[PDB]
Amino acid sequence: DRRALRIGVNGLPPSLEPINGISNTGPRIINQIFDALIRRDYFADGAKGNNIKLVPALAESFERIDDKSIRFKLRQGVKFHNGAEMTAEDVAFTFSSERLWGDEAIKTVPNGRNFSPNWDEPVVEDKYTVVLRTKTPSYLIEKYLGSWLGPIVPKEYYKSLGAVAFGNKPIGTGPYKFRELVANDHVTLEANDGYWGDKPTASTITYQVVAEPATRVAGLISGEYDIITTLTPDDMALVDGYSDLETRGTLIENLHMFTFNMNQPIFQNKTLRRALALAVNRPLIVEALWKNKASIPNGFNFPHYGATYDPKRKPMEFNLKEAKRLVKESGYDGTPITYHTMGNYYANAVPALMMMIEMWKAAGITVVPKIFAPGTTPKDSDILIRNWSNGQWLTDGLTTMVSEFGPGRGVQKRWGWKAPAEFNNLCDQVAQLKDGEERSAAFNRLRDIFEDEAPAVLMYQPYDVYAARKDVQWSPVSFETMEFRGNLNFK
Ligand SMILES: O=P(O)(O[C@@H]1[C@@H](O)[C@H](O)[C@@H](CO)O[C@H]1O)O[C@@H]1[C@@H](O)[C@H](O)[C@@H](CO)O[C@@H]1O
Ligand code: NA
Ligand code: NA
Repeated sequence: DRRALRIGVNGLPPSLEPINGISNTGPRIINQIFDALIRRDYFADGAKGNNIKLVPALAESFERIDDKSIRFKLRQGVKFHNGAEMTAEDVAFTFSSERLWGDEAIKTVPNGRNFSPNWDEPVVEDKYTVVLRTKTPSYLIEKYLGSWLGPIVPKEYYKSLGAVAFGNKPIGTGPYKFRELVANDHVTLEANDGYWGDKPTASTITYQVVAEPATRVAGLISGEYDIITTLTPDDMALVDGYSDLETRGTLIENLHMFTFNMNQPIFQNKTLRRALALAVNRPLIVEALWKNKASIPNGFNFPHYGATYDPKRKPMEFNLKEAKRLVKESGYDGTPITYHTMGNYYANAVPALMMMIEMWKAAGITVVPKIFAPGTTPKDSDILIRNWSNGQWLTDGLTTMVSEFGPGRGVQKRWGWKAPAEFNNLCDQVAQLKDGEERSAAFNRLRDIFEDEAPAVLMYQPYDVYAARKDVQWSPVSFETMEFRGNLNFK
């Protein structure tokens, strides 16, 4: 009797294992299959889906012991989708050296250590009591455990499969259970009638890949999808022209960017990276494609960071003439530089690129698009410029300047950014320092090096736009996920 929900999506994640699926496409699926110890109550106090309040979820109760540990008292009688009782053994395994942050774990869960704080091994005190802690002071543990790092996995089942096989047949405690997946096509979930919280309101949820937004909007209009993702503010005119459809959007805690393969000779030094950055007139892109709804950050700095947000920081300058000078100095010889984009996987990716191509022409640089189809992974050696995004997944400046751009992490190790020694020393400091002036001072210097080095160019915080049938009552949240608990009803 419950209605079946059909969501037209931009893509599917590479895995449904909670960490390996961290992407713009994963959380919207992963958040239904799993629960964390702590959950973000996005709509608390009438908030329009952007409240940061963290509430009990698989942890019935929790108390901070000191500056580096929290005791969690677990909800009793919670079952995983395979009938198994969720216990402290499962929570300890989820945040253990074996599964997440140990040397052997990061070979199969590659960002398990990169994204984690300085964990120490969890302590199981009893069946429903577990202490989670860091070796060094950290007032961010609650924030990590309520983020996309937090989903609790079943110990026996996950171990008997391994992270990647688990990622294709996930088992969690969440309100929807995995039914099936067809690679690069769809994922279907079904109501978990054993759920401990709000009873699921959809019989099934199907995430159907419709890579082209043009076809996705047409599918919504023709009655094929109840909700569609990854639209732009300019899609309002077509969608809202229909009385039974509407767009629903919000500013999300994500950053659209372009970055470089710094192993490539032309981008080994900061000179052309900075030239590409200074040639971009971001207010003009935000006015032309985002209806002035996207936000331009003032450095690698967001109000979401709270105590480590710097409101007085000046934004990076649009400086066409200086970009011209930097191009000439760099030795650039007019060779075409490619910019790889998987179509409009990122909302406004292709129109923003075309506007930046004209801005780059004005600076004396030839950039050409290299639009690749879904399921056609280009090799790193073929990449010069590429687009990317970073979810700003903690209310703290550590994510993602440190979690992505820090020492030993992907931008330096895979994409070859030669960060100054000073940057890597300060990344290590902000992880071990408690909230304060020294931590803020270190983030100020890290942001100055980041702006000077330009390993990536921050475009804007997107205004994420969805569209839906007016009979589907659901509000977007300020993050790259979809929340349906207490937020999905039909009629
Ligand atoms: O959707 P994305 O912008 O990037 C995804 C990537 O995560 C995924 O593995 C890949 C193949 O499926 O497709 C995209 O490049 O996700 C980023 C993620 O890469 C990053 O780790 C995270 C935190 O910075 O932010 C996401 O927004
Ligand atoms: Na060249
Ligand atoms: Na949402």
